Amino acid sequence: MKQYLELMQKVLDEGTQKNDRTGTGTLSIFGHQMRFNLQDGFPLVTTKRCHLRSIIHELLWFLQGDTNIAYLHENNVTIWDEWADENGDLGPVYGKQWRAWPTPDGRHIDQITTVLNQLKNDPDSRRIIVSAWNVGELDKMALAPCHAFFQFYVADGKLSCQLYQRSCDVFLGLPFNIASYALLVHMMAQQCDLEVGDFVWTGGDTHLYSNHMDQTHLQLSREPRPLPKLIIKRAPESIFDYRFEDFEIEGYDPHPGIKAPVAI
Amino acid sequence: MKQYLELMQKVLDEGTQKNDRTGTGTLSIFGHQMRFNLQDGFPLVTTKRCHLRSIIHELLWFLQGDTNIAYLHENNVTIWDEWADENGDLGPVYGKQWRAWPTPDGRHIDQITTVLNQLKNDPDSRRIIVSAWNVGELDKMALAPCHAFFQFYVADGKLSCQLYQRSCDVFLGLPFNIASYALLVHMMAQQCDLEVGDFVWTGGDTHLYSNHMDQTHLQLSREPRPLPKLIIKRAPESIFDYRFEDFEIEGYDPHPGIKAPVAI
Ligand SMILES: C#CCN(Cc1ccc2[nH]c(N)nc(=O)c2c1)c1ccc(C(=O)N[C@@H](CCC(=O)O)C(=O)O)cc1
Ligand SMILES: C#CCN(Cc1ccc2[nH]c(N)nc(=O)c2c1)c1ccc(C(=O)N[C@@H](CCC(=O)O)C(=O)O)cc1
Ligand SMILES: *c1cc(=O)[nH]c(=O)n1[C@H]1C[C@H](O)[C@@H](COP(=O)(O)O)O1
Ligand SMILES: *c1cc(=O)[nH]c(=O)n1[C@H]1C[C@H](O)[C@@H](COP(=O)(O)O)O1
Repeated sequence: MKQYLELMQKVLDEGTQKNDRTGTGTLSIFGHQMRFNLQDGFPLVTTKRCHLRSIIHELLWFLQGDTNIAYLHENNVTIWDEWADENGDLGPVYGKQWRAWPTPDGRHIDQITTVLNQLKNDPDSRRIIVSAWNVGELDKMALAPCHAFFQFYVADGKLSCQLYQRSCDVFLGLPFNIASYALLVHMMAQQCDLEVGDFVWTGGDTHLYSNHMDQTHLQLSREPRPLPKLIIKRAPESIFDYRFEDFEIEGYDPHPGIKAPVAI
Repeated sequence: MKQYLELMQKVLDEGTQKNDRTGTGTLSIFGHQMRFNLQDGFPLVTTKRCHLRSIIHELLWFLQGDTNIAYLHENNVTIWDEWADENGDLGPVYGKQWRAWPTPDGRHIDQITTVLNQLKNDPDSRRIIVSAWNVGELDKMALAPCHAFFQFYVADGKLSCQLYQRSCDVFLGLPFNIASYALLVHMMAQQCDLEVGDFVWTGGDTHLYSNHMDQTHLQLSREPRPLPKLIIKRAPESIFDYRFEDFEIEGYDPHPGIKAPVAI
């Protein structure tokens, strides 16, 4: 896509060589913002072939409050294996924080149904937020949240969402992170009888790993194809009731897929 | 200031009419980003005289880990008066969360000490964050954090910071928060012997209150002047020890005044 490709060029043009914990080394920039009107089409990259199967399963799983990868395995999704323990646990990552953020006085807050009650009763608050950034449990998480915090907005009967990504693997992670939040926005908008608006991505440390420059120049030598279209074949009684098969992607004709190694 | 004036017009040009919680009405935009190179001058707005004693005390107030307006009144800062209770309390707002995030198991996490430690021992970290968005104690706050989450980044011996602002009063709050965060950056740079970098500002609900229309018009018609220079008279033995008297600004000759009411 237009936006992602210009971001990729920005990191190359303006990036600085930094060392990272994985020991790989990146080219990185700090702070970037991009916007996608979900009315133009579903933001799934076309310059490389993506797999919706795994984006959809990881999203169903977070909505479930699940943080053990077995579900992921039942479905042939291995994106998280590298970080699970012997039991398949990741610790209290995304799904846990989303659905049961632990308070100091022994409560758990379900952030997802709270955002849904606001959308329904005061679509105008300035506090329609879900955070995965639980400071108190960061130490128990297999990896700290990359997509850390997000806020919903309703203006002309359209639902928008701005995500704050503290850490971004531009090559492997981003295409996946954008496809995922876009699916979410469609999910919520369908629950609320609203139209989809814009998806705003905002980044912290936005980088390209060292072992990814070749794949980066190869991708960049390509012209984006028209954006795919998302179709939902049902309106479930709740956002927690969606099924993998309720979704169809129409008109996706991507350029060939490009392989790159994930960093540690 | 230029980026600052430019956002004021964007709001007038594209803002959506919203019914506010305060019941005041607003012109709003969702998702905005601006960047200030700290090497170019201290970002205090010049299109209106800004009063720095209150910017200074509020921040020293936050780093002390205080939620009582007592300290502030002793320094004549009246800013948080309409929100505190009868004991002068705000609940577990900013200062509290920076300094003593309460885990679910009794303990406290000192996010400013964790940050200083990181800047010193692991400057390449993609996790140098301070979050005031403790979902677990929102209920207990006089008002939910506006300036909600921030991240530090070290690149060529320079120190950058990105703030995520979920709600912004463009006329009244914006200039304040901008100076506040430009100020911490210099304090951390000094205490870490780093160069100042960029201060990146990202907001969510970015708005103009209906009763700030005259003040805005007035403002938009004045010419930005050159940015002051920030001077730190002494080098405290810790970020916990700065003081009103430690900071001097030179080169500031702002335009006269503008008085506007605050939204309750
Ligand atoms: C983000 C995210 C969710 N997740 C989690 C996840 C966990 C840790 C991370 N660590 C690093 N260094 N980069 C990440 O993007 C990353 C992503 C993913 C994990 C792996 C792949 C990956 O290997 N994928 C594809 C290639 C296609 C692509 O790069 O989309 C593959 O099938 O090889 C994608 C997403
Ligand atoms: C953000 C923030 C911190 N705070 C907190 C704060 C809390 C609630 C809010 N409520 C609303 N509706 N808008 C805000 O900007 C706002 C700001 C501030 C509060 C008041 C002023 C203010 O009235 N300023 C005047 C004169 C103040 C003076 O005498 O110095 C001015 O034009 O500066 C500034 C900052
Ligand atoms: C995290 C997972 C995901 O959702 N998206 C991301 O891009 N990643 C990336 C960013 C970075 O390369 C890494 C995490 O490492 P760190 O916590 O920043 O050290 O995975
Ligand atoms: C919050 C305080 C701050 O430091 N910055 C500000 O800009 N404000 C503002 C924004 C908004 O108008 C109001 C808070 O209201 P809400 O919680 O967003 O409804 O004060």
